[PDB]
Amino acid sequence: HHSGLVKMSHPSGDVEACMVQVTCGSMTLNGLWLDNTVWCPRHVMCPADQLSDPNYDALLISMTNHSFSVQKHIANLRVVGHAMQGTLLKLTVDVANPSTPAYTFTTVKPGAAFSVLACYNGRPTGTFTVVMRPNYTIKGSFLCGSCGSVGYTKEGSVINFCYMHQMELANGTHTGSAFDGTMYGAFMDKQVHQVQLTDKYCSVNVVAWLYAAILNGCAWFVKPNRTSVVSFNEWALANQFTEFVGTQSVDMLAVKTGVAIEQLLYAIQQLYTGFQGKQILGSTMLEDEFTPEDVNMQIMGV
Amino acid sequence: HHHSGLVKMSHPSGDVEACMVQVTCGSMTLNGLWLDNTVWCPRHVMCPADQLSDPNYDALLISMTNHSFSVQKHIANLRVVGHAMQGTLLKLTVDVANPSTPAYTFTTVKPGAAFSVLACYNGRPTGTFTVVMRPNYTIKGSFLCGSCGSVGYTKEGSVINFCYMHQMELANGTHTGSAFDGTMYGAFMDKQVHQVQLTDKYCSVNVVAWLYAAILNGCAWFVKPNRTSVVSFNEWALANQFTEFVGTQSVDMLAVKTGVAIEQLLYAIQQLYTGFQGKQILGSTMLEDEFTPEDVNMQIMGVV
Repeated sequence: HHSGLVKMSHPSGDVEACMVQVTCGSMTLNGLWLDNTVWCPRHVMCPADQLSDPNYDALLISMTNHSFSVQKHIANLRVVGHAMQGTLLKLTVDVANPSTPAYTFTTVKPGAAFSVLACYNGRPTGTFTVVMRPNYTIKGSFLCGSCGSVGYTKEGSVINFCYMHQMELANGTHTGSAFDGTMYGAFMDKQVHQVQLTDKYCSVNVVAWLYAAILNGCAWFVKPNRTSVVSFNEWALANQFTEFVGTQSVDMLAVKTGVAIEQLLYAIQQLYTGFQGKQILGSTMLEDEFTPEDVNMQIMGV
Repeated sequence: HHHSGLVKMSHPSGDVEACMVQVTCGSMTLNGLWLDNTVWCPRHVMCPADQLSDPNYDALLISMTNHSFSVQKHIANLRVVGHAMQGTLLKLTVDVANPSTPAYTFTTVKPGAAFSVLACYNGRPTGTFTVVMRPNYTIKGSFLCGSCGSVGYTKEGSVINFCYMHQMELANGTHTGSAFDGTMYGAFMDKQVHQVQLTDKYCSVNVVAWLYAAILNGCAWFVKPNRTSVVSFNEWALANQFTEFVGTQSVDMLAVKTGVAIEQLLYAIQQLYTGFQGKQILGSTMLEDEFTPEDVNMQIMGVV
């Protein structure tokens, strides 16, 4: 009955050690302390007065190092330099973080899972995992004061920082910056209504989920009928799906269950219409929030 | 806010990551929890796979010395200087106090309560997730060979409350484990035999919490003036696979905020149980009982 799939996050300790509070005038949000740098969203510079069409150039010029105050709650640090990269501030502080993990910066693509460490006032408060949606939003849990919370993946013991929280959209979803300063989805870090694109289903994750179903023996939807890749991709452009792209991870799944991608691409075309009275893993709808990697690791332990 | 703002949220695991160690005895190897000068681990680490059903724990313990247990940290070796059994756990004494022990308590959790799990293998933490202790005293986890001794916990202020140490998987794929007083949740036995769990039920108080989250999101089509009292609901619950509803201060805060009374939602549950008749609540077509009142207060209302 129970598949052994849960929404699984990375242990957050390495990232907890890097969170600080950043304060500038009257805004206070979270920042990420790596080596001698503190990253935080540039809208810390902006009075609540004027959070639409903020003039970030003039705000920055307006600033000095004494403007910014960095506290470490979970020491206090002196800012001695400040620059702006896209929608992020790069603050230079006098002490290096002694607990900086090995890390890289990366940009996540639609379909990919990452962990988030939600923080308020520099204090870590919860962790959860999201999938970057095809419209470059995430379905998170963020309240006033959460900006600067960060999202990351792990390769080995290396942390790959991929997200810093910036805002909530009209429909309740969220977006943020990559650490190159760019906002996922081209969204503006200005407090104005903005058009979210239509969401789509993450095909490879649906495929990974059906493989999960088969590994748990629930395989009724498996018919010998097969559908090609480039055709399925034809069908998906009109039916709110994304391109399918195999990966070694998907391939491992095909091989332990001896059910080929293409049987499942066929199954999805049938299942998009309805489960037709049946359940798959206790759901009546397709599930696109589990990756091939999630399923390999949780069910088979790679 | 077509997105609810509700996700499966765990506590930050850093505090607990620094207490995980690997414990080995003969060739069975699993995880333990290092707090000050004590290391807690499941007692079936003492057991050889051959003898893993019908094992003689009182005797295995006798056959051990302090050198029989090797304890190692990765996230050094530790010297065990005493050993003892406490229900289904071992309490080992080591000669170094964990320099990163958090403030902690040992509190057994009740059905409906949520806790965070730090899944670990060979003493290395690999993932974290949250679960609800089900009414049949199982949890719906993700655990594989090697995960035993993985721990579940809550946080209250500075204080971690350790509430679970993982022991086993059941026939239906769910899991159970010990509280740190040594008892097993659900009376299950640390023997490798097929054991059948009792029937599961809906956690009434959590379904209420979740219907308050719906109202807070503007989804209130299911709210009517009609009401069912807690007594009447609890009578109906016994017959319809629901737990007894017990109110708390956390539920009450949701009722104050929304203006919708607990008893209106108990009535709604009686109606919604038989089907949503084509509607959805927060994108679901069935009742959701995995979110607690505390969950909803914190995630939607920023309340602790």
